[PDB]
Amino acid sequence: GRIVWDGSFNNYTTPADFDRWSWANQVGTYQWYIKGSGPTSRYLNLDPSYKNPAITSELRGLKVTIDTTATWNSQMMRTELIPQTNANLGQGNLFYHFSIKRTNTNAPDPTLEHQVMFFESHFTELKYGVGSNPSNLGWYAGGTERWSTPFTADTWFNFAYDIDFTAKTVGLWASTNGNPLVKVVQNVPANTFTDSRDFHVGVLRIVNRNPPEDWYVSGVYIEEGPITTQIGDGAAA
Repeated sequence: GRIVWDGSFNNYTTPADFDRWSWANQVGTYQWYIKGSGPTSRYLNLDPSYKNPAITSELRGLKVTIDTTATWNSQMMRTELIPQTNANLGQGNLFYHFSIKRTNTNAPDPTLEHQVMFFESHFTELKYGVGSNPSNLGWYAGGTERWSTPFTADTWFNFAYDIDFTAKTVGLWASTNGNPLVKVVQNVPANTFTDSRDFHVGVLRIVNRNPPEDWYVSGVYIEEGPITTQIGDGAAA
């Protein structure tokens, strides 16, 4: 359905593009303040190879990097953007889309806990490096893992959070690469409150140390229903 907020990176061509935003000048589509003291290019980079190639409407993807200097409100490793919008991202039934992957370079550490693509309250999020299968990418809702999959290098993992803000439930749509989203977890109860500036597009890791981690993110947006299941122009399916 209609796109409520568009996290396309098409207008974000270099790291400095994220620096245009400030609390006094809330331009563009992303808030950029949850970060270390380093230059933005230490944490956020943009490139055509950083996207899910099946997402044909996008020129590039985002490499999110955490290192030992990525420290904002604590020693935890954090590199996170937040949607910038005047819209209500927390009423009705909305679908929070994104695609994520890792490579073999600066591979996330499966021995350490990560929270990724999370709301402030963690009512839904992805984690890595935790639980029974720490090398799995798990999706959580209401504090409980509902789904997980081996976090295979170079595989593009497509997701949508199917959030019913009225009934206060969240389900999960998922697929890989160019395949269309299928609903893999039916909606489960959670405290779905969002203030519409508290969804964290990025990565938190609790334990701080070298070496760095790269996560890749593309095709980020939030739409009304009915869900768009097709990835890109559908050609890679």
